[PDB]
Amino acid sequence: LPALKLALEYIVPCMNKHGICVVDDFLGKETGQQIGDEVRALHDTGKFTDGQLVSQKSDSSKDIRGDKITWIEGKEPGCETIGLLMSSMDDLIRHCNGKLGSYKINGRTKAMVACYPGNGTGYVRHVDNPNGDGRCVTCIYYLNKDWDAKVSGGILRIFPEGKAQFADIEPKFDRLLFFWSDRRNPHEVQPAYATRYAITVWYFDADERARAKVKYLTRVEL
Ligand SMILES: O=C(O)CCC(=O)Nc1cc2ccccc2cn1
Ligand SMILES: [Fe+3]
Repeated sequence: LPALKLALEYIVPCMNKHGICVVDDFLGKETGQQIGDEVRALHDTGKFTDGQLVSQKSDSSKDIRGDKITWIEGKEPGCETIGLLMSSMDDLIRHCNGKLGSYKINGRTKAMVACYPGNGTGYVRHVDNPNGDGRCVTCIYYLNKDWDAKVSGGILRIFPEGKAQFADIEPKFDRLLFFWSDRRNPHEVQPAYATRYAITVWYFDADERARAKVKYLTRVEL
């Protein structure tokens, strides 16, 4: 399905209605499997961090470590399929120009590639952008083949503001997710008992980032 059709007929209405949007089969099996292979290569090559410290033990060898990350621009060697994923996400957002809320999306971050090792670690409830740092849309791509939450966990639970219910999102293979980055969508990752990969990109609203930049002022010589 073309990016423009997807954007206008589903992503825009759904984001403006619920603030959470799921697109399944975003790139197809070939592309998705190659993305998975590139991410697994990065993991094999040691490109990831050791993971977030969850419990500090006095024998530091017994310290548990959770989500590993690596930042990917999309032009590194052996990452060109990741780059095409991000150019596709960019195409989607570009076709949504001006139609998601009142935001004018003028930029994005690098890709944060996250790897939950499958050792029972999750991610605690949080808000992506709680202090108006300019990020308005969180966009995530899941690449875990035949993931069964019932067996392996790893569900992303979003707690939409003002709604009692949850929104449970399994990290399905070739799945794309959009949600507002601010207080409207607190979320957490339930414990993962298998290796769980995700690729996240945050998109910037021009005005919010422009006035956020001031706090970064601390610059031109005199
Ligand atoms: O993998 C998913 O389904 C998304 C889970 C998630 O929220 N990861 C995450 C990771 C973060 C790492 C640093 C700062 C903010 C962060 C916000 N969110
Ligand atoms: Fe998050």
